[PDB]
Amino acid sequence: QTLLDEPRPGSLTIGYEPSEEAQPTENPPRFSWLPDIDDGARYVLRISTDPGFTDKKTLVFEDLAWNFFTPDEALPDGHYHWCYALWDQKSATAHSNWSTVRSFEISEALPKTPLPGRSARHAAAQTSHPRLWLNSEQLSAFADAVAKDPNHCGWAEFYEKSVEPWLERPVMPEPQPYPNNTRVATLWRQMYIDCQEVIYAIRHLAIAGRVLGRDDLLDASRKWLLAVAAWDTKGATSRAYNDEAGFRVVVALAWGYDWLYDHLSEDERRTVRSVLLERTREVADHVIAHARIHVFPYDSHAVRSLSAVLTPACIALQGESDEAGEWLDYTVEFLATLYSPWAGTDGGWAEGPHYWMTGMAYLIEAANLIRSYIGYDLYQRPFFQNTGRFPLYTKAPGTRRANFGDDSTLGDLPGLKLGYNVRQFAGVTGNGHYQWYFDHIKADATGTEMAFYNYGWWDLNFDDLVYRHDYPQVEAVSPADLPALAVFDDIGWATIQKDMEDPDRHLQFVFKSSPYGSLSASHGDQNAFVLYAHGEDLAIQSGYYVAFNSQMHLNWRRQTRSKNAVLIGGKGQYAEKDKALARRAAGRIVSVEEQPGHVRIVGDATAAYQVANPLVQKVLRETHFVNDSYFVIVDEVECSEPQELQWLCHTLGAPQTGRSSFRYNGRKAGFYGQFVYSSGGTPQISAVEGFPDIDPKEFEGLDIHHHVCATVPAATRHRLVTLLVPYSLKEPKRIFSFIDDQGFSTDIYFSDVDDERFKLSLPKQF
Ligand SMILES: O=C(O)C1=C[C@H](O)[C@H](O)[C@H](O[C@H]2[C@H](O)[C@H](O)[C@H](O[C@H]3[C@H](O)[C@H](O)[C@H](O)O[C@H]3C(=O)O)O[C@H]2C(=O)O)O1
Repeated sequence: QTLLDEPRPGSLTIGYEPSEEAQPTENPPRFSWLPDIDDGARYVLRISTDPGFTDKKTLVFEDLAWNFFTPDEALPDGHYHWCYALWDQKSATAHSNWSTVRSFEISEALPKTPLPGRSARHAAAQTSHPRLWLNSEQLSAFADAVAKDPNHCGWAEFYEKSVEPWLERPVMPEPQPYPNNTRVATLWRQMYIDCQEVIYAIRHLAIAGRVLGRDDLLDASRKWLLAVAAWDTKGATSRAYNDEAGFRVVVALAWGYDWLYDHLSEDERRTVRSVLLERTREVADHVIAHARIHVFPYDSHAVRSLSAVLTPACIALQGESDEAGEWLDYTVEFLATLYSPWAGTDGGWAEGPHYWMTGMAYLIEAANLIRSYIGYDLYQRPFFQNTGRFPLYTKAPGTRRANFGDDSTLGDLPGLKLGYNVRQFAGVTGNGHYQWYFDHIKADATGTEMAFYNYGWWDLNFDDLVYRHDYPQVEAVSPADLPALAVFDDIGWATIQKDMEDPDRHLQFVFKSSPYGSLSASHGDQNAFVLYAHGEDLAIQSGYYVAFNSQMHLNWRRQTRSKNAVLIGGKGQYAEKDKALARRAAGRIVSVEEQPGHVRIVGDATAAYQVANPLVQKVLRETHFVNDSYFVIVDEVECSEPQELQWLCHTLGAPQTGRSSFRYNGRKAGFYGQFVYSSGGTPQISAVEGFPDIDPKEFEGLDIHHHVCATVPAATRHRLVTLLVPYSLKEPKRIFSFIDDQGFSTDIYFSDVDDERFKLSLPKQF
């Protein structure tokens, strides 16, 4: 009987769940632990209300292939205890000391979301092709329906634009390797787009052929499928060379193989399955064995490739490989148990909404396919119940620069897929605000389908068909009753929405101080804010996407100097490629407090600044939303030494600067900021043009943004207070302030022209 290794968790590993430190949000709980030393090992899990773990009251789960698990039945309410051990398969017995006992509590309030076991899952799975989206009877049923009404679920609209143009198009030549094997943005993007079109051709032609009973469309689909199965698996389009191209090729193969299964000949099936299996193997290895996301979960493309690649492929391949059976099980068990590391059940997505767009787009697909293949519904999990509200409060219709993180679209109106995603969650939740969002996004963004981040990723005519065939037709509800404030505690994101339905009065505000630091898609932007008020973008996310690994990306957008945030001694929060440091350079939402006409968020970004500057000791920002009109921002910095303080805000146009203020006027809206109190002395205020140090070529023929730079002279103690008053340009607003400093605390009294007052009571220590 061996000793069990119970390693101490790390910042970039999974944790031990559930515990007193992390109560379960689902019934039955999601169980994860860090693996034993013996990389080839199987586990046994004990659960009991009895702290002594007696037979009568212990549930036992044996032969657990993985170091994470979800039981197939919910638990009765009460106080629980659990522990795990090594399990010897042949001897059918535990063969190591049991783990530390951890405790958790079950209540009736917790969603009941069991995961059907492998036996169940395998037995409910169909064995005949097709399997993806529709099965054999569903196809026949649907085909009869199309014969009766050619516009069923919008079929002919799909046919007209997503099927027909493929008939007159030459089969996509196999993409070439990059000149010198040096990844170039242009060639990398084009290459994955090339492969995306191949998904479209194969998948749409095949579906059409079989829905319409048309041998000529299957032949067109086959011609594409075979040309592709013939591409070099170790060539350019490998996971290794360009995983974006790679992912896509697999998907196409999966669909062609699944829907042309009967149309292919003996060889053609074997030629295809052969090429499909090997390509899927590259991904499956990378995800399970290489990155090992059940240990190191913070891998963007790996996590994503679960739904985007593994799900369609493993379903295609079932019964034709025991590896695929294993891979599917991992994929389903992961999505049910550990998905997603970028989120908690609050619905927020740490990578930002834009990554939420892609991450969900694919999950939806996998969620759907899974539902359709084996009946299991991931949508019942709290996170998916709630996640629809994330783009609602962060990518609200009309907003261009009012959120955070890497954004391919930065500057455009919110992307179509955000709408389309939300509608899916509408369909699942019955929430009409979601259906409102879809409508308005879809409308504001028509004619946009052909942009690289849309065409290169999804076909909306297809996503539309899938939805309309599978889901109810939810009604829109005016977002007027939507609560102003939504806090996303699991990621450290606070948002405010006002009058979302009114383009003159619509306000979007988000403040972010995140325990994810500048890891993956996040930037060095803890204690940062963005402000879209009165129907315009005022305090913006600055710069352009340009390309991943551009200078604009790495030395501007990733950096604090591009945020609405402070600099300390001219230094910002760590935003380089080392992810341990990145995750260490974090902040958090200390507290949120709400009462009529006064919201207050407090963020601690102390760690974030410390990583690059050991002199920093305390970094607090308070943000006040006063009487649904204006903002008071409090910055409190303590160092071990005099350190200069720098306050930044970013705008599209040039800002005008006062002795202790600044003013920006956009096209229909403007705002001003006044530094009313600064314990470190009066700040010198500069307006900076452009993007210093950023290669002028990367934004050539684009509009240069501006930013203000309020600089307080060196001090070991900073207490800065900034009044922010946004306004409709038609109706400019002014707040008056008064300082009652003398005393234990420094008091500041604000009021408007109708003498409605606000009291800021600020202690002198923090
Ligand atoms: O560049 C695009 O055309 C693009 C379109 C999509 O809208 C999406 O925003 C896409 O984002 C991906 C990006 O191109 C890179 O692949 C990047 O990959 C990184 C990865 O996600 C992770 O952060 C880690 O640091 O590795 C990176 C890498 O060098 O590959 O992000 C992609 C993503 O996962 O969204 O950009």
